[PDB]
Amino acid sequence: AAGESMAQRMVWVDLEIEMACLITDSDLNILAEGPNLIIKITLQQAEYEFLSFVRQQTPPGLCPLAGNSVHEDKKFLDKYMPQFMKHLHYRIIDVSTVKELCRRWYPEEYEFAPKHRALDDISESIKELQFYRNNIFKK
Amino acid sequence: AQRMVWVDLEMTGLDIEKDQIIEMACLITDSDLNILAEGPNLIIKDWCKEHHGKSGLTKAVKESTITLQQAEYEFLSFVRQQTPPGLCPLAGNSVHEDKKFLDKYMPQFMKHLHYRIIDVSTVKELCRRWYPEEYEFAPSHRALDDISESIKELQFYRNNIFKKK
Ligand SMILES: [Mg+2]
Ligand SMILES: [Mg+2]
Repeated sequence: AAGESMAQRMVWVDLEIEMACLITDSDLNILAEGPNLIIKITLQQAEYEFLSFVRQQTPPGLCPLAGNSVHEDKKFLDKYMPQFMKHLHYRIIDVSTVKELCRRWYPEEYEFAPKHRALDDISESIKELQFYRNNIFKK
Repeated sequence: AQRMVWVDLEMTGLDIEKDQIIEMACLITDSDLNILAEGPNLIIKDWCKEHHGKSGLTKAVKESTITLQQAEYEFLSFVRQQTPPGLCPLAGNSVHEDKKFLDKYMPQFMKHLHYRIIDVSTVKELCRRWYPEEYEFAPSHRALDDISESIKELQFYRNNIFKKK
C-alpha cells in the first residue's frame, strides 16, 4: 500500500558533542544522509537542521529512532531536541536488544557478528543489524 | 547470571518531571524466557484518568498503603535474591520508558541491573517490517498482565521469525 514503505523507514542517529543522522528504508538500505554536526553551532540551530531533514524524509510521528546506544541517545534528545523527537515515533529500534538476543540464542553466530565518529558508529550499527537479519532471523 | 529482569510499570503520565509510579510488577526468566520467579506486584500511593479509572487502578491507588520507598525495598530485595549484581538486563515492551522512570525514582534497584535492555518493542518493529504475515498473528492496563503478555510476545517472535536450529 502507498506510503507504507515510507512509514516503515528508520531514523538512525548517533551522539558522541558530535551528532549524525541517516535514513534507511525498512530493509536497511541507506536512503539519505542528514546533518553531521558539532554542538556545544547552538543546540537550537542543530535541532532545526535535523528536524528539517527528517521532515523531508519521514511522515510525522511514524518512524522510529534506530541505533545501538539508542535509548540513551533518545533520553538525551527528548530533553535537548524535543521538537526533533516529536517528529518521530516513540518506539525505538535498539540494535543492542537484537545483539543481546543473538548472544543468548545464537552464540555461534554472535562470535562472527560485527562489533569513533558518529557517522561511523551509525554505519557499524546498520551493518550489525544486517548481520543479525542475515544470520539469526528466519530465511 | 544470564537471567532477565522483566518489569512493567503504570504511571500517572509520561512526564518525567511531574508524574509518579503507581503500579509495578517484576518477573525473572532464564535466557530462554522460562519464568523462574514471580516478584512483587504492587500498587503505589484525560486518557490516563479514563484508562486507569477503568481497570480499577486509580481506585486501588487511592486505597493503597505502599509507598515508593517500600515498593523499591521489596523489588530490590527480590532482585538481590534472584540475580547477581550488575549483570542482568531489564526486559519488557515499554522498557526504555520504564527505565527512565526507574532511574529517577528507583535508583538502587536499577543500580543492581546491567545497563543493557531487552526491548520487546524493537523486535515487534522489526517483525512488523520483515515478517508482516507472522506479525499479524502475533500477541487490561495492569503491570502484571502486561509483563506476562510481553514475555509471550517475545516468545512468539522467537518461535516464528528467528531461524530454527
Ligand atoms: Mg508496555
Ligand atoms: Mg502497561
